[PDB]
Amino acid sequence: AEIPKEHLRAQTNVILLNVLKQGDNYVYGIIKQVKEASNGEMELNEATLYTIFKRLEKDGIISSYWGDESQGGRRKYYRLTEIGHENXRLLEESWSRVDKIIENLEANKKS
Amino acid sequence: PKEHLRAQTNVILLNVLKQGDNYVYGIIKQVKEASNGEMELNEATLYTIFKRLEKDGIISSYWGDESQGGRRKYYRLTEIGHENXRLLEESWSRVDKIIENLEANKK
Repeated sequence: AEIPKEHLRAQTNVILLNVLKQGDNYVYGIIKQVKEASNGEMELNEATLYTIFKRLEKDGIISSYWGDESQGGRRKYYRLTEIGHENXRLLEESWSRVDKIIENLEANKKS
Repeated sequence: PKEHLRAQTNVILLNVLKQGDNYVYGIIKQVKEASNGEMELNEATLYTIFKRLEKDGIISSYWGDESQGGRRKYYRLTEIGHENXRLLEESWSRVDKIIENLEANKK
């Protein structure tokens, strides 16, 4: 009927960590880049991001800082911590094993 | 993260039932065999998860043949379940596409 929240949550978390793995980033840019990378199909919800980033920041996975004010407004940047980088590696390793397990489930059914 | 563990377990379980109807120990056995012994799912945990999935219409259950003595509860992926699996594939495929384009556009 619908995508379970645990998958939605995991998908958004995977997207965000890949974005911040590429570089420090801010909410407007993250939303725009993901929108562009999804050919318009994924417009992340701004309130949700502010929500996730405060959690991720309390768990030490990201840190934040203000950009320069030369142009009037300032961006709030987010940075992947060394903890966050280890977390990205753990996700990559574990999903990779899960994909192989599923591949092996099909192969073992061929029997 | 728990949501990833949770999602990972969920997709494994749905894939097992996509391969065929199965019972809790048979699923555990198959996952252990498919992971070279590395993933040994907890029998009480699955039992819990399957009761949730069943109340939510994603799987249904029925009793197996008792010719070898005891009673085994089998589970089947419902039509809702097959559609949920199709939605997971679609949405994760988009995530994979997004990530590939994020690197490609960076260059």
